[PDB]
Amino acid sequence: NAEDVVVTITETGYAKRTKTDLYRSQKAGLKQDDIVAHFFVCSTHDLILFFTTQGRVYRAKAYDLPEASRTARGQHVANLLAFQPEERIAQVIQIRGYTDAPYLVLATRNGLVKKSKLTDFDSNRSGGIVAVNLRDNDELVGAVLCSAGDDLLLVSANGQSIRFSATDEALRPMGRATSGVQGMRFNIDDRLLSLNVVREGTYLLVATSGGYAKRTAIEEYPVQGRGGKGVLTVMYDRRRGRLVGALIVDDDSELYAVTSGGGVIRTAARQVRKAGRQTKGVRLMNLGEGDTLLAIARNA
Ligand SMILES: [Ca+2]
Repeated sequence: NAEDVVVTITETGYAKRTKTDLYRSQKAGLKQDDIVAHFFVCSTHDLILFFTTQGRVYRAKAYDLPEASRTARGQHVANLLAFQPEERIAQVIQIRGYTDAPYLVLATRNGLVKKSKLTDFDSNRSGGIVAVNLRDNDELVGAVLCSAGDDLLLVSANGQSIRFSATDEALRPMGRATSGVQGMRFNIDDRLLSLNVVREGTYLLVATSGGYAKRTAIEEYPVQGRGGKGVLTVMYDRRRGRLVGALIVDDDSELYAVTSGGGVIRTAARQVRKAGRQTKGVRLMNLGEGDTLLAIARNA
């Protein structure tokens, strides 16, 4: 019954598993409908944690996802997990068990953060468990596994960034039902775009709605105290637009740039100009004149 599988969840919200041998076996212009938001290799009997925008976490075994192969869509996650109305996926984390890392750290749209012991989430309660108490106009945006020795990076849509060390002193572990503490401070005009764990030798790739992208080595993000305004990670220009993509990449990463007009461009991280934190980005190759960028996705 226990098999190795590839789990795929589309950006459109459909989930399936595929036996790894069949997946490999099943190896045209790219279509937005086929963009995969979450992809990993695991056991049928591993757990998948679905963190929602409303700050809940629903768990499922990988075998709870339907078998379908590479062409078929699978089941929509909101039906499979019985999400509340309007509830959407914010992040998905696959685990072998609740000791995979010491902590889960969550980050909210309005810049709040919280560390909780991962074992606090080991509950068979159905219908979703609260992972963070949100104010009425907040949403959960990020969730990562980490240890007290890690640094975290928060990036906002307007291009602020803050890096701080997730020590016990900086971020005391809190219960699931509690509210977050301030992670980055910004006004109503800004909102958090991404949360990531700092890893040596990687880059933060940012991209604006106007199609301008760059990647900056992670070592150029300065460590600061939690809760500040942070530092800029883009040279802002009215015409170039706000950020649409905040993500960590390495030299070998492959990405999909989702454009206006229903388009998708294959963009390797090696095509994206390595530059400084506040150096202007470079227009993505194969972006048509007048076309804009909606998102940056990963390619397996
Ligand atoms: Ca294309």
